[PDB]
Amino acid sequence: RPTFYRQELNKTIWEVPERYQNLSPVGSGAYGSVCAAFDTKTGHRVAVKKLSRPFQSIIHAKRTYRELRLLKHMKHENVIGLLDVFTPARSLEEFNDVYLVTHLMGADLNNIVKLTDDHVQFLIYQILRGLKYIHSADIIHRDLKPSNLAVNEDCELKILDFGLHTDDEMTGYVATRWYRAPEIMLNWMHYNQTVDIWSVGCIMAELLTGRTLFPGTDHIDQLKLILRLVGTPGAELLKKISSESARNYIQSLAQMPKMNFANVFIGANPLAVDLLEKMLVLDSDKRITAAQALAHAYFAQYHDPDDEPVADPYDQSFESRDLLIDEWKSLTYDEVISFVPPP
Ligand SMILES: N#CCC(=O)N1CCC(Cc2ccccc2)CC1
Ligand SMILES: [Cl-]
Ligand SMILES: [Cl-]
Ligand SMILES: [Cl-]
Ligand SMILES: [Cl-]
Ligand SMILES: [Cl-]
Repeated sequence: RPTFYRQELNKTIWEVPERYQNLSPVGSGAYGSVCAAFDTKTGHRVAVKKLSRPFQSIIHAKRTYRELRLLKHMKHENVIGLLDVFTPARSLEEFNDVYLVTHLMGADLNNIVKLTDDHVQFLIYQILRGLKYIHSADIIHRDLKPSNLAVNEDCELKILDFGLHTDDEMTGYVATRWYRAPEIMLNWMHYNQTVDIWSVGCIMAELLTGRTLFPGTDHIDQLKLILRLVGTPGAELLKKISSESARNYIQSLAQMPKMNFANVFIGANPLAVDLLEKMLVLDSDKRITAAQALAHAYFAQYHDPDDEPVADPYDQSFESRDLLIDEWKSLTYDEVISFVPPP
């Protein structure tokens, strides 16, 4: 057990191992209770997150367990990883607080982009390499957007802030909805991992143009912008929409054909236009997969099929389990004390 020390940072007690020095808050509350520190063991600048109210409800205790399980699994260059997890508690009986540690990441895709074709090739390659890994473990991100992509001075990228979202959060003229696949925005059907590829298309279009692709003022305005570009649905997709009311609403709209993407993305690399056509497909069954997109000619400069790794299998059977607060808290304690740090 390391030696812990205490200090108060912006109205908050922090009790952390001596290896972590120079704790200074970051985000102005945007990231939660998150400090920058220097890690004397590894020499890395790190981010330390102190969870708020981790066991306050069944919902909150399960969410804490879910976050720790996902962060302990993800071991990939293009995905957030866990450098450490700790508690000052010496037993289950006195366990209350959880702290998570990762690489300090001060800039997101907006900070760098709010870009040449080469920059777009490399940034989208890295998102797709990370997603091939995530999808191979049957994990769905569900919230890819520029603020959830960390980028450094060498244009190296990591995916963070996995979907673990409020009705009010998704209402009106908001970036929280602009990157969402239509089938999840309007609850058309059971969604799967293809929702993430729609988001990658939206991000790639905005890196090429400098403009949000579907900046809707509300859910309905946003669906009109999407159908103007990709076309109204055919009979085959309408059959897959499980809500009769959602089906009836779509059939009230005047039919529109798919637009010519070379006349929308004027001057772009033809290979970029072709890849956008394969991502931004309304029927999720017909979208290009991450593994297929890595092999597209647009990424010929970067693609190496011997350096695009898959994940170990990920058991999420807990998601269907009904437990008490103290059962979720005990499972979380076991995962803190069993953590093994990376080499
Ligand atoms: N500067 C700044 C921001 C910053 O460094 N990042 C964004 C906030 C997350 C918070 C976090 C910490 C540990 C485990 C999961 C998530 C990570 C780091
Ligand atoms: Cl220490
Ligand atoms: Cl990381
Ligand atoms: Cl504690
Ligand atoms: Cl964003
Ligand atoms: Cl597992």
